[PDB]
Amino acid sequence: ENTNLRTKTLRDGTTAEELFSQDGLSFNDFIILPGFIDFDSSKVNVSGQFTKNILLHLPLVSSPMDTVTESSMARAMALMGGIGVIHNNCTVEQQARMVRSVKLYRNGFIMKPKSVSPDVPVSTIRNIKSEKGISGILVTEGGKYDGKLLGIVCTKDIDFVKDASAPVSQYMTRRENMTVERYPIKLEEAMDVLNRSRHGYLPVLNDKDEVVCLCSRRDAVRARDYPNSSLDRNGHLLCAAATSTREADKGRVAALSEAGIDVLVLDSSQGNTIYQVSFIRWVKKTYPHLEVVAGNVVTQDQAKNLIDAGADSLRIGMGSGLACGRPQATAIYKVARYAASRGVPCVADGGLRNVGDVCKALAVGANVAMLGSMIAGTSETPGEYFFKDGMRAVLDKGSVLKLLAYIHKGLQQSAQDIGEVSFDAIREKVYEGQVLFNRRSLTAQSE
Amino acid sequence: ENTNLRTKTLRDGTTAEELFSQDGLSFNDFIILPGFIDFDSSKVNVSGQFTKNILLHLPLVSSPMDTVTESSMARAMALMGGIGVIHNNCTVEQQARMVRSVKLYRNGFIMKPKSVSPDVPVSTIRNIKSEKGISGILVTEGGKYDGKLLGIVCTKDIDFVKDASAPVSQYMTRRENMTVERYPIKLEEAMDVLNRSRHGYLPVLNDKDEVVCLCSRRDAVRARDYPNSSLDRNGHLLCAAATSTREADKGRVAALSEAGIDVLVLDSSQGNTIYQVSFIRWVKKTYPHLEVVAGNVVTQDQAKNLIDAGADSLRIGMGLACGRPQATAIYKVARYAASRGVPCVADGGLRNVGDVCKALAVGANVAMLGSMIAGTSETPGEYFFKDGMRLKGAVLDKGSVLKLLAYIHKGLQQSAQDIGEVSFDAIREKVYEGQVLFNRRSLTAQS
Amino acid sequence: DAGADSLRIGMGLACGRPQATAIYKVARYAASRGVPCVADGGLRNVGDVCKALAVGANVAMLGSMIAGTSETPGEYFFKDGMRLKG
Amino acid sequence: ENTNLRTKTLRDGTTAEELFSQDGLSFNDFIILPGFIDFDSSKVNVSGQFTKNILLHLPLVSSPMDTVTESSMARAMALMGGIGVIHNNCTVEQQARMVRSV
Amino acid sequence: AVLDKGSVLKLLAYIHKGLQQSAQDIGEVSFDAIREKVYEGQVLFNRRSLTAQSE
Ligand SMILES: Nc1ncnc2c1ncn2[C@@H]1O[C@H](COP(=O)(O)OP(=O)(O)OP(=O)(O)O)[C@@H](O)[C@H]1O
Ligand SMILES: Nc1ncnc2c1ncn2[C@@H]1O[C@H](COP(=O)(O)OP(=O)(O)OP(=O)(O)O)[C@@H](O)[C@H]1O
Ligand SMILES: Nc1nc2c(ncn2[C@@H]2O[C@H](COP(=O)(O)OP(=O)(O)O)[C@@H](O)[C@H]2O)c(=O)[nH]1
Ligand SMILES: Nc1nc2c(ncn2[C@@H]2O[C@H](COP(=O)(O)OP(=O)(O)O)[C@@H](O)[C@H]2O)c(=O)[nH]1
Repeated sequence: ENTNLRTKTLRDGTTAEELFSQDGLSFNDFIILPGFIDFDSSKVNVSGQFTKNILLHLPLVSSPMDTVTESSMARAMALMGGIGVIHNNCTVEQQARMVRSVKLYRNGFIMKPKSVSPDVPVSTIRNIKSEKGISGILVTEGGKYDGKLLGIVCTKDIDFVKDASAPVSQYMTRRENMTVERYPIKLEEAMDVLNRSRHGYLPVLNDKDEVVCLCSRRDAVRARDYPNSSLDRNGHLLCAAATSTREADKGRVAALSEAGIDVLVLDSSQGNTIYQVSFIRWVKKTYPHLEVVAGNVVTQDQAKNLIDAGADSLRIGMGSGLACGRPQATAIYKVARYAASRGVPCVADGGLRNVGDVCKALAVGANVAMLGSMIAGTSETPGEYFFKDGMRAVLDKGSVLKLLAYIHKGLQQSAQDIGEVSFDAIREKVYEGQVLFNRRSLTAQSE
Repeated sequence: ENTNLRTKTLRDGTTAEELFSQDGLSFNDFIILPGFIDFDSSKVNVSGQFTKNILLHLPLVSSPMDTVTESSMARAMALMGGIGVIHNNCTVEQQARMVRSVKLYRNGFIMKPKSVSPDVPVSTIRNIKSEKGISGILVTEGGKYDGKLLGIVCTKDIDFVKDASAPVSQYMTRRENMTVERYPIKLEEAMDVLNRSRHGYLPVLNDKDEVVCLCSRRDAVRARDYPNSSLDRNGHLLCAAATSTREADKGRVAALSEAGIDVLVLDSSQGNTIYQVSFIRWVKKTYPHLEVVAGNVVTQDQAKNLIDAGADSLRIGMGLACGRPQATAIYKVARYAASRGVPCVADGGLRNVGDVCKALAVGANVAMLGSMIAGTSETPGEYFFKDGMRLKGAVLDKGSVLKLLAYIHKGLQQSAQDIGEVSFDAIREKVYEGQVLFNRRSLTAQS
Repeated sequence: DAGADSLRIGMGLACGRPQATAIYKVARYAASRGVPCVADGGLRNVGDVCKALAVGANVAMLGSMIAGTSETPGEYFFKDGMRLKG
Repeated sequence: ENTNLRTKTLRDGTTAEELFSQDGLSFNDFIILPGFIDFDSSKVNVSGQFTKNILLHLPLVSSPMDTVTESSMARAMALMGGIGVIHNNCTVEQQARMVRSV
Repeated sequence: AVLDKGSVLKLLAYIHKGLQQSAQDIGEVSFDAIREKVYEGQVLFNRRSLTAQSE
């Protein structure tokens, strides 16, 4: 099961360079020829580079459209090993709030735990639960998360109360009878003593009995259930956001960075503009820690200009999902190849209708694929559910989590047939002529 | 009181008796005319009699088909105020097991609580919660539901355990440190102490510290979340099972009675048989506490024999060269049955809300949903992605039946409001009295 | 009886009535009490309008026959070789 | 926003000469690849030469068909920056009258 | 017979804005410029397979 049985010498097939050396191709114009299998598909590494410094376990990105990606969608994507791009069809404050909802969902130490005054009614606690999905409210002097811990409120503390106008001080669990930990605590010790606690929450108090931070058992369980979540150096879910390149958007970017985005995705049908070029340089000079994915491109000429400005990644697509544009398969292969030579990953955006098209798009050179329409009916989308004849406009596809798992197994099985245990491996063998294709006549496509 | 405004003296309309005096009709042949409104649609009682002694808050019954009603579906129906009929395309024991799932899911005093011996591994508890969905396992001498109480195992006692082979006694919470109660106590007081303790479970022990029964906080919340659940005299969800009427099926009926069915439903294409007459008589003689829904009938002649044999209820519907248009059959059979104090179940042909409304209006007390429920997640089957679609097998995915049932409830109320009566019981009576009036539609008057 | 000077006839769920019958019945009753009626809905061509007036309606209400005209609210656009309002 | 950012050196694309060097093409057989933008579309000069000595602000001409171009159509076209061709499915005097009307 | 398209004036304005937006994407501020750059190889095209046209 070694190199001798895997390396093609006969090379009966067509290389990508030959395949894309003529008229522009759709994904249905070609097919990938099988290779040599010595491994179960469960072992296939599907990972791709979203940007220079960000590797995604699942090479899947949710589109920045107001019908697809908001907080809930972005959370789901990061949980499964990919990432979401919060859309920019909202006010600056609204988009920043969505980013915080994603960033602050998972964390190890909760730095600004949600706190209330002892006088607030149970109704506001229940509202916090239904809207923000946060239990374990800390009751503190003044309501400021800054300390003076008086008690905590959990679901079993309010579920039986009939007068929602009652102060939480009546029903909360009071500090006198609470298990807490003092300031110099390491996270691993803190989580261990919490699990021993058999409680959901462990406040960390300073010597004045003030709240420095909070530990949540829900975060422990989330790690166990989603071991491949896309996380940053601080244990938060990764979150991208989209903006245009106009001058007014600079304020929007600043608020987005202050809210914790890890990647900035530029919004333009064609991104090869003096405006996008300036914007990238300004983002790089002002927010170096931020990574920029540059506007939509279809030609190496466009890709050169945006890469020169400092773009950490490129979004590929035009006329894919007007006499100006380019067929997606060709556009991906050409741009992704040029960008690879400059060490820049690429995102396939548009034309990805099924699992097979996503496989081809990665094999031909895209590091990660952007899902717009494949995700349209899932329950993490911003829309609302209604019954015309069946649902709960588009069709209800269920939970995006189950769909992402289905795509993941799809990619793994396609990689197994192609004969490589890695999509990094597939992309390299495609450039080398060891992964071969076959253009299909139109008749061959009908059958 | 607005009797002058609501009672029709002009009577511009067709009475149900005139409408059904000609060729057989389906629900699209006629429309219900508007009445008089002086109430919000929220205040409409849609309840109907499933059988002589069973009133359903929601007049909906899930069909006894292997693709519709098993334990989960029957739970969902009962919780929403309807009921479900476990299908009989299974073995006796499998059907009995499903009945038990429904009956013992919601209940006040848990009588044979799932207990364990101290030597059992953490693995089995995870299995208990996974396969059966129960998280209050009691640790007892000999692992017998009636043995000395030694501890409880709940979710947070197992969150963190890496060697699942470990004994459950290592991580349980010892009886030494549990808040419990002594045998002679009342359910009202037991739930009050349970709510005050902030725990999920409260065991009731005898004077030898042997377990007598168990109180679950989940049943308390299920009561709040589903205040209209179809309950029996002991706080369990109502459940119904189907059977055939041949001699072999007497063993099945004995099994279902022991498993706790509240309604026996006879399954037949045509129920006007010597075999069903004898079966009904036998069920009523040997199992007096069982109500019976008699086989599918389409005519009063058939209804007379099954009612005369002792049926508590009738299933209306048939459709070969033998059958009858569904709207006529419901009206005729229900009208005859009503004069003898027997409710009727509209079975089949109920594709939208309007049909359900019309079926209730024309005499049916309760409607049987087969296809409207076919895609919901509480039906048996597995989900798959065929072509950009989530399907169960096939049919399209309709989401949760709970949300659908609420939709139908709101629909029934709204159409009741137009008709001008605060009750479907009123609508049935006013139809028979000629105060609710219809219009036959010409064919060209379709839309 | 409450004081209406005129009535809108038309409805159409499981509740409503065929439009031609409703206009005739309601208009005939209303006429005996000296009240005119407005045929509302289901008037797609001239013949329907004619029939509705003939059967008792004094006046017809045009919804869809007027939908595209330039005096309606909305802006014009060119979708596919067509001028549309939305 | 100068020549360095606009001139293609990589030349990733197909020239018109290559594109039309084979079987005959309809307009749907090809697509124009994008370039480099440093200006609002409001500034785009769409003008074309109708003839050697006639430059049209709008490069649009109405067909000389009896169902398309008479006086009114020809007037509208010239107003918007283009031109109309009065059709010849009429008597000489009738067509001349239409021209005078324009 | 055909459908009423309204005033040719509004249609000519729509085409005018269409051409201006297509020229912007192509990257030239003039159609005289586009035609010359096409002859020079600085405006490039891409033939589309039949499948690529269906999508
Ligand atoms: N650090 C603590 N010390 C003492 N008691 C605590 C502590 N944290 C939580 N409690 C309380 O212990 C009891 C058990 O926890 P809890 O109600 O959270 O279970 P739960 O159903 O999972 O609710 P939640 O959604 O908040 O986790 C509650 O009354 C809670 O207020
Ligand atoms: N009667 C009791 N006395 C003492 N401890 C108890 C009692 N009942 C449960 N506990 C323990 O309280 C702790 C918290 O209970 P827990 O929240 O895990 O119950 P639960 O019903 O499974 O709620 P949930 O699943 O929503 O978190 C656990 O260690 C549990 O073993
Ligand atoms: N007490 C508590 N706080 C949490 C928990 N999880 C997250 N938080 C924090 O609680 C805050 C809730 O959001 P918030 O600041 O009120 O949103 P805003 O009002 O729109 O600015 C955030 O700072 C979260 O980080 C939890 O489980 N318990
Ligand atoms: N510990 C515990 N037992 C429950 C609960 N709800 C129901 N039960 C009981 O647990 C049992 C269900 O499992 P069981 O019938 O023993 O499975 P079987 O061995 O296949 O018959 C029944 O005795 C129920 O009454 C709960 O919440 N906690």
